[PDB]
Amino acid sequence: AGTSICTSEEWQGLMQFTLPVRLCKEIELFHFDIGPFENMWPGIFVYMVHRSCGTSCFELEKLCRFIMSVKKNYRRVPYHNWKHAVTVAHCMYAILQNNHTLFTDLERKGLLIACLCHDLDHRGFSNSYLQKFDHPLAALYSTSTMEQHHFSQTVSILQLEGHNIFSTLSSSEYEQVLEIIRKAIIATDLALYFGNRKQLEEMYQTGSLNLNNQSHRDRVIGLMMTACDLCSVTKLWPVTKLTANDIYAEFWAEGDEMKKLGIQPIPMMDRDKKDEVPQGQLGFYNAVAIPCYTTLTQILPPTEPLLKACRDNLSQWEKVIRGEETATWI
Ligand SMILES: O=c1nc[nH]c2ccccc12
Ligand code: NI
Ligand code: NI
Repeated sequence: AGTSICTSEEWQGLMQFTLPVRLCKEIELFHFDIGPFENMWPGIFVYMVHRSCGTSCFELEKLCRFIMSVKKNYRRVPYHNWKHAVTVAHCMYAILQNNHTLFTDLERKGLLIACLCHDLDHRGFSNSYLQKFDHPLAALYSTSTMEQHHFSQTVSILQLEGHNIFSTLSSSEYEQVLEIIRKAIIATDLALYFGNRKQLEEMYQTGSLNLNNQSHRDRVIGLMMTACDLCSVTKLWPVTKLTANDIYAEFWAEGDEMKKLGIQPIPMMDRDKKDEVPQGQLGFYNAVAIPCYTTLTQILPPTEPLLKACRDNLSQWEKVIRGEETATWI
């Protein structure tokens, strides 16, 4: 109930944070894993905003309040949590740095913020669950249920006293950035990804794709959002595998709830069906991850390292299926 707000100690502490020098080099790379640096995550976000958008893009005090209140409105769920938000924001930073001038200043600031905010107040339940069991959110938001909630949460935090990082935009640019953010967060609905990628593939292959066309820009940004949301599949294998344990911890808890309501969950959400996980992962990479990064690489060639890493992880799941897996820690 209500929107959580950071403390004075929290945001003032962020303001004084300085990123260790060695990490400045590492943060630029697609495969960077934020995992080992938890105390530094808010600072890493400030650093990325400052590098992409400039140190004077946002008033520093409002930006630090905003970041620390965003962290406070992520729940302690296994996967859709603060760590995931910062991971997704980092992937976007890397895509933006490698493609910088294709995107306006307004788009870069909008997209980094959209990524940090894109799963705000996630409860560890899927759209499927909310709609199957008629949660009040599914009544309010008929499609893209949680994603409409995450956008609503973003706006609530911006409306907190001293948190509106966008207030200094002209009235026109302010409207435009909120629309960039809305569209980007909605695009993180994987249901919408399938159609979007298919459209982009056709536009690309026929040569009609045109980034001066707003609807085309919106779709390309959409695919960037999917690519950043899924980027656990682009890390080194041990990182990908550990993250998969977290994703499934969520899935299994939802499936347990469905059993209580008399419905057998899909095998993916069934903790009694863990043997099906490797084939499930193969299916996800073949149907979602590989096509995403394939199309993204066609449109934005500098993103190729994401595709290469995804392909490497696909091969790892294939090794699991063939029984070739080696020692793992969790
Ligand atoms: O939804 C997912 N299902 C399987 N693997 C994933 C990996 C990363 C993000 C989402 C997923
Ligand atoms: Ni989401
Ligand atoms: Ni997400």
